[PDB]
Amino acid sequence: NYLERVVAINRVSKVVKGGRRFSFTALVIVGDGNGMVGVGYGKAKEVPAAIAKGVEEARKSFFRVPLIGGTITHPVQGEAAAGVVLLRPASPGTGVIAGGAARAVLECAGVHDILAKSLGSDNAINVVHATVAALKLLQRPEEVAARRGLPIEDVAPAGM
RNA sequence: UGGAGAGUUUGAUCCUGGCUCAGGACGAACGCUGGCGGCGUGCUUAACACAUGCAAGUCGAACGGAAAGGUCUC
Ligand SMILES: [Mg+2]
Ligand SMILES: [Mg+2]
Ligand SMILES: [Mg+2]
Ligand SMILES: [Mg+2]
Ligand SMILES: [Mg+2]
Ligand SMILES: [Mg+2]
Repeated sequence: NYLERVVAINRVSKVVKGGRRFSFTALVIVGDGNGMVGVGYGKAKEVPAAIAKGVEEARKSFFRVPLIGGTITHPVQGEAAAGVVLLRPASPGTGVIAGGAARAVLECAGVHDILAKSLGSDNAINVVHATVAALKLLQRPEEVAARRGLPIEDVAPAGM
């Protein structure tokens, strides 16, 4: 009962003595669609083994995302090795606006209102890494309240 | 109250970095097709040259006079 989507599929080549060797790497994003998201690179000779390894790695690397009612709390600006993607909270009426990789990761996480744009490299893996990094630097208002004190210096009009 | 990406350098990879695309818009033209109504718009080029008709007249309660109208008048 998980939601999975593949982001990029490509074939690699390595030169051997007698000829050519091929292999398949397929990044797969897995989640339950509410708050859980997983990232798996994966690599094998065949595409089924590759996406199976990607799914397994995503299950292993599942990580928690902070939500405030279907949207993120405050705008964030992550950066991968080369990917640069920023995320901003949006009105509940607005859907999810993002590219391929970013939208796949966000929809596996379970975000319904988000504004995402890519400003760095256009590589799918780096875009995914930048998006998940931004999700990591995303924090919780309750956590920052624990950090400072007096959990009143925050705005949560939606609440719930 | 509002931010999408895709293709393309390599034996395969990551960057940098060009080129192309997906969208909208117009006092528009072309190709094909073509029922109607509401509302708008229509020489963007030669401030090039123009046949022709109409686009600034009015007052007799300012004035001298009577061409015409009906007119009493010979
Ligand atoms: Mg770029
Ligand atoms: Mg490019
Ligand atoms: Mg080489
Ligand atoms: Mg070369
Ligand atoms: Mg770079
Ligand atoms: Mg006069």
